Amino acid sequence: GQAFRKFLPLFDRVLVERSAAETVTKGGIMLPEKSQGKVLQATVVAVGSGSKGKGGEIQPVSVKVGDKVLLPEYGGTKVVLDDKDYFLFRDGDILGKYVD
Amino acid sequence: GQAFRKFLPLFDRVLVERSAAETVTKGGIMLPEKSQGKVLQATVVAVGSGSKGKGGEIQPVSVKVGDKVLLPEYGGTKVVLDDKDYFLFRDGDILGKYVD
Amino acid sequence: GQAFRKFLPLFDRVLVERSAAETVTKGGIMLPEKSQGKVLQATVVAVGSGSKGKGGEIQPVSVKVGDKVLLPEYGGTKVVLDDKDYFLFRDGDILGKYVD
Amino acid sequence: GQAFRKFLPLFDRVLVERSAAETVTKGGIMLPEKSQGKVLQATVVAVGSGSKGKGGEIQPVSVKVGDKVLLPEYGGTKVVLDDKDYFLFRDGDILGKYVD
Amino acid sequence: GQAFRKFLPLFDRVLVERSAAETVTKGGIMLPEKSQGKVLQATVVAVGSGSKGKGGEIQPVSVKVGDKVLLPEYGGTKVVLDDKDYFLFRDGDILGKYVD
Amino acid sequence: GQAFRKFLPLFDRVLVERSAAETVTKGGIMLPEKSQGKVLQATVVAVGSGSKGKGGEIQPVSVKVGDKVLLPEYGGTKVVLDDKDYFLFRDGDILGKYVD
Amino acid sequence: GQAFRKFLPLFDRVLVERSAAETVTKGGIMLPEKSQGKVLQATVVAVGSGSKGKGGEIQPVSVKVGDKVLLPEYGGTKVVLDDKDYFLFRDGDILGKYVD
Repeated sequence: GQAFRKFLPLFDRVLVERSAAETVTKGGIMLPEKSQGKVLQATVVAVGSGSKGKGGEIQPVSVKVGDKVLLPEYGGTKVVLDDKDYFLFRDGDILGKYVD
Repeated sequence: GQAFRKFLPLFDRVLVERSAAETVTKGGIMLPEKSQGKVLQATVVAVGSGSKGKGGEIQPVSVKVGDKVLLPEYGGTKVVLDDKDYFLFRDGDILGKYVD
Repeated sequence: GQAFRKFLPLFDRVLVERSAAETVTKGGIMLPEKSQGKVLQATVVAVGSGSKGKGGEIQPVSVKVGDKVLLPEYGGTKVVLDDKDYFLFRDGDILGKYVD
Repeated sequence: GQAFRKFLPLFDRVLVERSAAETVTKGGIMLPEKSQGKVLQATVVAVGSGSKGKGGEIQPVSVKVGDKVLLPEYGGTKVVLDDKDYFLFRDGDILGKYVD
Repeated sequence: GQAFRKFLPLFDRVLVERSAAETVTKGGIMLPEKSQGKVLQATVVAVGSGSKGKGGEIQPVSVKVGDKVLLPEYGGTKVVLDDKDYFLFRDGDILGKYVD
Repeated sequence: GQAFRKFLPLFDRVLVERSAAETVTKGGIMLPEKSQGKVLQATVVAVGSGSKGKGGEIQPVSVKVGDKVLLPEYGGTKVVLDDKDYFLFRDGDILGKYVD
Repeated sequence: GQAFRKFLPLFDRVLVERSAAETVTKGGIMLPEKSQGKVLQATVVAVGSGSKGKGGEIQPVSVKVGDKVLLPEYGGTKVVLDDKDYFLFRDGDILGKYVD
């Protein structure tokens, strides 16, 4: 399980950081902070060792550090690292990843 | 798991695009946009790698990209790709496919 | 899994059509349409490939196309095929079949 | 699975017919129809093939046609056969049988 | 499965009879019938064949006919045999037995 | 399964007796009876034979008679033995034991 | 399972002690006691023997005594040891550990 800055998620949990919100539109129209909701696009920055549901060895999570993923609407857990914001999810809560 | 335009669903989720709504009736009578509800007919455009419930290898989803399927009434997840609309479902949520 | 007119249910779902409602009584007394509720007698016209709960091969549904079955009170899903009405159930929701 | 008059329950369901209600007492005192509730004593008249929870073959129900059983208070499903009344239960819902 | 007077519980159910309520106290003070609640002490008079959760043979219930057991507060089912009163429980609902 | 005075818990249930409540403080200040809530410290006095979840033999409970344990806040069952008070818990409900 | 001062958790529960709350800010501004909520950072001081879900031997908890862990928002159980405060959690409730 790849770690992060003095942190390591346990079991299948994955720690991600949300992408920056869109401040302006294509033509230059700029949006208020209270709008635009929450960003569902994130980057995987830490992965846990894996689950223990299957007997024997450990099954690693499908994602890896450095992947761009689409988060679900709800289910994240707020984590504060070096005054910055990160979100801890479960492995199965991730909707999908942007292959590129 | 067949991908899509810079996207790939995780586990058994399938990404589809709903068919266009019926604007006019057979005799030419046109319908207002607020009507007709939501289209339950979709086309499978992305499939995930598969579930992990069974021990060992991966069980692929029953559908494939290019299939015309009937969606359930509720259960989809809204996804935005290149400003266009797509819906992420589970593999078992699909009611059936139009064999042709 | 036996199909139907450009349709095929997925997994253990079975597509049936309900029998016609009774319009008149034995002595000729005829009933209003709003009465008689919904018909619980149906004919199996489409069967899915089967469930995947058991490891290995596929376990087919117990019913076959052409069987007269008794539907449960609730649990069906409305499907429209060639402007006609059909109902999709689960394999285990069927109460029983008329052996004849 | 022993059948009935043009009927056969599916899986572990058992079709029974409730015993006739007690109209009079031992000394001749007669009871109104609206009283006496519902009879919990029934006779097994149809049994299904069996469940499929255990892998491999089919496990038949513990009861057989012709057994006098004690029904639970709630859980039955009303079935109409030749204008007569029968009740479909699950195999595990039967409280016990009168051995004689 | 040891039976009772023309009765036999099915699966892990156990039929017991509650002990007689305490009418008087040690010093002779008598208690009203509406008081004293319900007796949690019973005697096992019928045991079922056993459950079927484990594959293969049948696992018999831990209790036997003639055991003095402590019933749970709620969970019993009322049964009437020869105008007398008995209670049907599950095997796991019994809190314990008085070894003597 | 080590028993108690004419009693034996069934399955994984464990019978304990709560410790005496604290009547006075270190400096001599005494507390009213209605206070101090309920004592979570208990002594294991009876253990059942064990659960049957695992196939084959019986796996005994982790505690033994004579162990000082910390009870959970809620989940106990009141038992009266020789006019004295005991509490029946499940094996997994015990929070921990005081090793000494 | 490593113990603590006359205490040992049973099964997969882990006993931890929360870190001291932040009284002052970096620049010297002090915070009231009623503020600052509850500390989610703790140190593992006791670990149980392990779970019994897997057949055979015992699977030990992933954490060890002396680890700095991040607690979940809710789910702990208050324990009093030598007049000091500790919290009992489950093994899977721990969000992650600070690797260092």
